[PDB]
Amino acid sequence: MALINENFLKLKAGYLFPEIARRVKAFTEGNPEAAQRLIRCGIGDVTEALPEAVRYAMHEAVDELGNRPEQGYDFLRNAIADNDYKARGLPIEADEIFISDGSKCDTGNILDIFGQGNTIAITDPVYPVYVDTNVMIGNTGEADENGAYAGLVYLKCTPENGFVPDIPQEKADLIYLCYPNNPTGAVATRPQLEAWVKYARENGSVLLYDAAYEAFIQDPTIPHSIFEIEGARDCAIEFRSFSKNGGFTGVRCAYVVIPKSLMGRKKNGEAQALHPLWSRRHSTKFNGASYIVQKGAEALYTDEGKSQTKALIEHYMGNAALLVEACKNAGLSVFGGVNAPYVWVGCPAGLTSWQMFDKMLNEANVVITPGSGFGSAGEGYFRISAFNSRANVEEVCRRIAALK
Amino acid sequence: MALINENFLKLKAGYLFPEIARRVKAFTEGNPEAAQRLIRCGIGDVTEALPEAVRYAMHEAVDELGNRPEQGYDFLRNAIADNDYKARGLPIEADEIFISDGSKCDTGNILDIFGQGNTIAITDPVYPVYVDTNVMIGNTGEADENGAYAGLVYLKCTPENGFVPDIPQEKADLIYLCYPNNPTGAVATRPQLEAWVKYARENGSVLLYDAAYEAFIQDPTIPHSIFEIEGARDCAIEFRSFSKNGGFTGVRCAYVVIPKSLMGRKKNGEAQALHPLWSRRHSTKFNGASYIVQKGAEALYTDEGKSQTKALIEHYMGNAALLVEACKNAGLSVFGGVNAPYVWVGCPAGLTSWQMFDKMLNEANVVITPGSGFGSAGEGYFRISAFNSRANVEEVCRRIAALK
Repeated sequence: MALINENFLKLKAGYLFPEIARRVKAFTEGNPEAAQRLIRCGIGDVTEALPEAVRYAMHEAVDELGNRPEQGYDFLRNAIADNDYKARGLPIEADEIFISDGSKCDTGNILDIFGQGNTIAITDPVYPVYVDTNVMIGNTGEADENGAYAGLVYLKCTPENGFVPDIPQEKADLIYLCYPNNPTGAVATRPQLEAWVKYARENGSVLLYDAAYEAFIQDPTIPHSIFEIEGARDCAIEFRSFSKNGGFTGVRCAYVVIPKSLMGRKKNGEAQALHPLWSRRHSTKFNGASYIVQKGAEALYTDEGKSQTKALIEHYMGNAALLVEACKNAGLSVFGGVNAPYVWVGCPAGLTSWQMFDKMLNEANVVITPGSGFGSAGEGYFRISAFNSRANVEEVCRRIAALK
Repeated sequence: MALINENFLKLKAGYLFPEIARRVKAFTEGNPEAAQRLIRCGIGDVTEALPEAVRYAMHEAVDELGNRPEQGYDFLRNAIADNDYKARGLPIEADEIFISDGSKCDTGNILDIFGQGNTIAITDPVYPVYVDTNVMIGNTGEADENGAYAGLVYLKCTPENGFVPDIPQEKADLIYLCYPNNPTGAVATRPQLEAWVKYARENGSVLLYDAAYEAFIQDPTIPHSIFEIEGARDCAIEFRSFSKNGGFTGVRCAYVVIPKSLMGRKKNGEAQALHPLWSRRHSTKFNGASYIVQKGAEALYTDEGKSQTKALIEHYMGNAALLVEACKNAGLSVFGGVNAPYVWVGCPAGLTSWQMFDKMLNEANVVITPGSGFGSAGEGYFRISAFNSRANVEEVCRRIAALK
C-alpha cells in the first residue's frame, strides 16, 4: 500500500474556518427559527464583492476571451510596481512581482522552496495557515494541550506588550509577521520594523511579511510595506492581497514580492537566490491567475477604482468603530478596530473562546471566530469581522449590548 | 542563513513550456519579419477560449457578485456527479468531487498527501508536471544524460509496443496514467484498464488517472473514466479538466475524484483514507475556485453548452485530421490525431527533438513542442497542437509539405 503524509495526522483538528462552518450548519439544522436571525461576523458576509470599475473590466475581459505567463500579465505586474512601490519611492521592479489566486495560497505554498531543519518563528496569535502548512510539510513536532506544535518558536503578542512581539534571543531562519495582524489588529511601528530587518539581516534570516490588510491602516505614522525599511531587499518577502483589500473577496487575486537579491543557503553553505526557486515553483505547480481576474485587479489602480476602494474601506472601518464602541460600552476589553477591519475582544470572565463562540451562536445568533483558532495566545479572546452591511453591524452592536 | 529545498537543484532545466516561450521570444526579437509569419502549435493559440453559454453565465455571475466551500459549490459538484458519472452508470458521489483552478495544479499537488519512499511509476513519454513535481518534493534522485531521474519507474510507450506500456514486474505504489496520453494521443482499451486495476488492487497501489483529454475520444470502444472499471473505487484517483476540454483555456477550472473508500497506509501499516487528507489540503493551502469560473463550468452541462462544446471538439479534431494527412503525405511517421487534439510526429532523419524545434521555428516559422520535453522516450519526436484556427492549421500543413 502507498505511504500517506503522516505530518497530516499531527494536526489536532480540521482547518479552523471549515470547522466553524460545520458547527454553524449543525446549529442552523437544529434551529430553523434562529437561522433566519443569524448574522455572520466570522469570515464575514460582504454585499458588494466587486466595485463598478472591476465589474466593467471583468465583463470586457469575458468578451475579449470569446474573440481572442504564470508570473502574471505585464499590465498588472507594471500597475503594481508603478502604484504600490515606485510612486511611494520603494525599490521594487515588475519582474519581482508574482501574481497568484490569493495570499492564503502564497503564504501556505512559500515553504515549498525551503528545506527541512530551519528554525521557524510565528507571531502568536495569528492567521492559522502558517502553523498548519508548517505541520503538513514536516517542519514541526506534535501539538500540546493548548494546540502549540513543538519546534515552532511562538512570538507572544499580549495586551501587556501592546501585541508587539519581543525580538527573540533564539536565532530564527524564517519569521512570519502579519501587519496589520489578523486577528489582533496590531501594527508595527517604523523602529519596530527597523529592528526586525536588523535581526533578520545579521542572522541571514527571511522575514515573511503578510501585509494583506495594508489598505485599512489609518494611523499616518505606520509603515504599509516592509520595503519602506532600508535593507528589506536583503531579508524580506512581502505578501499583498486584492481580495482581503476593500472586502472585494470576488477579486480572487494576490501577489508575492521576492527581491532578486534575496538569498538562502544550500546544504554546502553556498548562497542561492529565492527568486528563481519561486519562479520554477509558480510555473510548474500553478497555471496562472485568469486574464479576467487580472483585468479586474488592474481596474483597482484607475481613479474610479481607487475612489470606489476608499469608500468601501471607510464603510468597513466605520463598521469596526461601532463594534469597538458597543464592546467598550458593554464592559468587554477590546483591541484593534482602528488599522484593520476586525476587532479583538476579551471573553467574559469564565468563558473559553469556544464557549463564547457557542454563547454568541445560541444566545445572540452571531457567528464570531474563537481566539484559540489563531493559536494558544488567542485563548480568552474572539474576533468579530467588520465585513458586513452597516445595518447588520448596528444589529450585532445591539446584540452585544443586550448579552446577559 | 535559511536552508533552500535542494530538490529544486536536481532539476536539469526550467519547466518545458516557459523554456519554449523564452526561445521563441529570443527568435521574435532577432527576427521581426519572421515574428509576423509565426504560427503557435506548441501550447496552441485558440480564438474562442469561451463558448456563448459560458460567457452568458460568467457575465451573470460578475453582476451577481456586485449585488450579493473550498471543495467547490454544490451546483457544480452535483452537475459533475450527475452528468459525467451517474448518467453513465458510474458509482461517484458529489462529495468525492474536489473543484480546483486546473489539472496542472491538482496532478502537481496530489503528492502533498503521500509520504516519501513510495515506488512511483510514470508512463514515458508524458506531460512533464508529474516528473518535475516528484523531483521537487524529494521522491527521486539525480537526472542522467537524457533527463530521466533515478528512482522513478518509467513505463516505456513506443511505436514498437503500440504505445501500450508493459505492466511492470516492479511493484509500484503510485502509477501515473494519462489517457488520452499527452503527447502520443494513445488510448487504453477496456481490458488494458482492467489489467491496470487488477495490478493496482493486488499490490494495494493507487492509479493516478489523468483524463484531461477524455472529451476528444472518437473510438466508441475506448473507456473515458477509470471508474467504468469494476474495483477502480479501491485503487483510483481521476483528474478531469474543463479548460483542456473543448480548448476553452479561459475556463480555468478542473476537478479531482477521490472515492471515500480509497486507502493508503501509515508507517505501522494500518489503513488511512485519502479523502480526508485531500479535504484538509484543499481547505488549508487553496482558497477555492471563484463563483464566476464555477458558474462558467456549470454552463457546459446545459444543452447549449454541450452543443457548443461538441462543435469545438469536431473543429479541433478536424484540425488534427489535416495535420495527420499533411505529415503522412510529407513522409513523416505520425501517431494519434484521432482521440486527442494533437499529433505525435517522428523527427526527419538525423534531427533531435530540439533540432526539429529550431528548424520549424527558423525555416517554417512554426512553434512545435520537442518530444524530449515529455521524457527520454520522447527524443526523436515532436508534438503539434490542433488548438488553432482552421486557416492557421491549413497554413502549417502547407509549411510541413514544403519543409526541405
